[PDB]
Amino acid sequence: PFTLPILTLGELTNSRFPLPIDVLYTNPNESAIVQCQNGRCTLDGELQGTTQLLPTGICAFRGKVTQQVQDEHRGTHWNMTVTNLNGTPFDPTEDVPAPLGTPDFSGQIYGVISQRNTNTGNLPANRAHEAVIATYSPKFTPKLGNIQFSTWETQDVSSGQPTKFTPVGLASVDANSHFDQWTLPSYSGALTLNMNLAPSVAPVFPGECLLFFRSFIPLKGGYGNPAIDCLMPQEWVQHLYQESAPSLSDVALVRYVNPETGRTLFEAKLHRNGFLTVARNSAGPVVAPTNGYFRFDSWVNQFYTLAPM
Amino acid sequence: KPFTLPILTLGELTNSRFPLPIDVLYTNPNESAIVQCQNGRCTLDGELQGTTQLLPTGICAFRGKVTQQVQDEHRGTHWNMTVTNLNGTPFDPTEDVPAPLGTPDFSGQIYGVISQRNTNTVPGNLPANRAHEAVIATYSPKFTPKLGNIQFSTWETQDVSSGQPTKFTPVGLASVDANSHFDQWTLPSYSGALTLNMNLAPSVAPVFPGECLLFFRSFIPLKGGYGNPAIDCLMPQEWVQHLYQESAPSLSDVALVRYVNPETGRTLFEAKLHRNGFLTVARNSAGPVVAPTNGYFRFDSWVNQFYTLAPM
Ligand SMILES: C[C@H](CCC(=O)NCCS(=O)(=O)O)[C@H]1CC[C@H]2[C@@H]3[C@H](O)C[C@@H]4C[C@H](O)CC[C@]4(C)[C@H]3CC[C@]12C
Ligand SMILES: C[C@H](CCC(=O)NCCS(=O)(=O)O)[C@H]1CC[C@H]2[C@@H]3[C@H](O)C[C@@H]4C[C@H](O)CC[C@]4(C)[C@H]3CC[C@]12C
Repeated sequence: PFTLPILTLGELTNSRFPLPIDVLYTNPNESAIVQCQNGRCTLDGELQGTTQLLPTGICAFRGKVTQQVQDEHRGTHWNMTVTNLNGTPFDPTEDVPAPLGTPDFSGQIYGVISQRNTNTGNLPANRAHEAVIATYSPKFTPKLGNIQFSTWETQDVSSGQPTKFTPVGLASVDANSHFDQWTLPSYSGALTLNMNLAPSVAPVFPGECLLFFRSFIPLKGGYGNPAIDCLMPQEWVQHLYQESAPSLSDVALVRYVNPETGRTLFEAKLHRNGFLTVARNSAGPVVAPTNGYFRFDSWVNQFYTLAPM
Repeated sequence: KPFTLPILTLGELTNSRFPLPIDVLYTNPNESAIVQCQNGRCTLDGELQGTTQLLPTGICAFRGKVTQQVQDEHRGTHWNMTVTNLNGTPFDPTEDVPAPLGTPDFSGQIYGVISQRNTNTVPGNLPANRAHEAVIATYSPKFTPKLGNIQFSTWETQDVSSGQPTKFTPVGLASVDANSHFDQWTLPSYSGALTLNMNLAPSVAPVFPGECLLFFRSFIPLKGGYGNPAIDCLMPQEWVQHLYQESAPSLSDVALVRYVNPETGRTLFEAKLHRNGFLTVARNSAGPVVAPTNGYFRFDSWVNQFYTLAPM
């Protein structure tokens, strides 16, 4: 039978960046097409886009620095090949948009590049430094098997050594930072066409809007309070993958219940492609008690009318 | 409610004691230290223990507020931080826990990023932000998370703000040299040097001749220096999360599990999954387990403590 995990909002993590879920969120007057590639899983357990199971793999990279690269842009820049997260070489011919875990939004992603040398008191040398990956840059070509990152450090990155990127937040969200959580990177480089994408999601029913699991993302500096909205938390991805339960219809009716009072706070539609919609006519957070969680009710047809929240 | 494990390969598992993928299974029979880690602790019927919590983002993380810069005879720039619970609520030191859930459970110089987003906004009515590399020495007398405050240090000498919401994102270790005090089995003194740790998850050990603990091992990054340090957890975070969800009653003290190659259909070895949440194997060898990448543990039966494991 179909189930959802029993996890409160404070027990869920974002599927699009390594962050706890802070709040549920709606934005009906959203202009952009929602087509994120991480946190994408059908209700019958099929992963899509760049989605993989590891919380540690979201917006992470594994590979090897090849060389420093000279550029007209400020900073120190480095090219690294990218493998799959499990160390195997990335096959650019696989039907995926990019290596699984690749960031799915435009921005200056801030984190830590770390290296542990292959050569060896028979111990290998190590180094780690703050770094930024500009996913909108023409040098961001993960589908081709390589990317560029930049550092404040000017010299202390080694060529030919195993390299890991741990994401932490964003470098900036100012006017020149290109942050847009709904603009996909061009995974094959500048002016290229993405392929093998998880489909876009939209509410079709009148008065319905997408319901998001929202996390606020740290900044290296500057002003802003940026957020990342995912369609389903990573634990739901992991759960749906394990269960692979037959979808008895295209829409699951779920209720967001308060365990203290037993009362249903609101109901939503959980769609077969892995997203939620609610009947709500306003934008902003959902101010719900901390212990609330979604409970599966039943399968319904597409023409079911949600009670307004 | 029957007991189950998730079907996940090692490349689909993450460490429960530091935010890292599982790299290899691992034994160290000649281990002399007492094994009593506090993260990644869960009974087979789903009771979280120690400082264990469910969020992979909460492991070795902190939330709170920098109170002030402080002095220290050691070089660097030093900051005092109050710590709350990870969800932002104030930590209640009377709660029957060793420390705020997610607190690191080992001695070392934990390397990460401290980030801040100010409470006050600036009329486009947006708050200011900063982030810097930081190190938390869990062995320091100033590491008192059970008392609701800790100390971290930065290379950065100035750009850390007092009284503002502060987050610590762990990345790895600063050093594992001789003066770095790295020992994954030595607990922090959660309340300081004159106080006993309380509400601990119990120590684990094989109670059977020829058996040793089996760990899920992750290699942990280093800011610099030499070494190949690793963190061994008793069960991956996904097992903690699964056991908690299922809450299946334990029908004996030992669940027999087999590690299975789903391609060759073969059992590579068997292990005891103990009620307190750890594995043992009959292995005289130390070091990694060479097992195919598609393998995973399968629950086979409830047995007792006298079951003799097939040697691996
Ligand atoms: C190379 C990157 C932009 C590339 C680019 O093509 N920009 C223009 C966009 S477009 O091609 O016109 O689409 C820039 C964007 C943000 C930059 C970083 C951030 O500004 C933060 C850092 C600032 C320091 O002065 C230098 C290092 C530091 C870490 C920078 C390195 C270079 C980065 C990573
Ligand atoms: C204050 C910390 C040790 C506290 C301490 O009690 N040490 C002695 C051991 S005990 O008191 O006997 O337990 C030390 C340990 C490691 C140090 C850090 C690391 O060495 C890395 C950094 C090195 C830079 O030169 C300064 C900043 C930098 C980030 C250091 C700041 C101070 C730290 C964090």
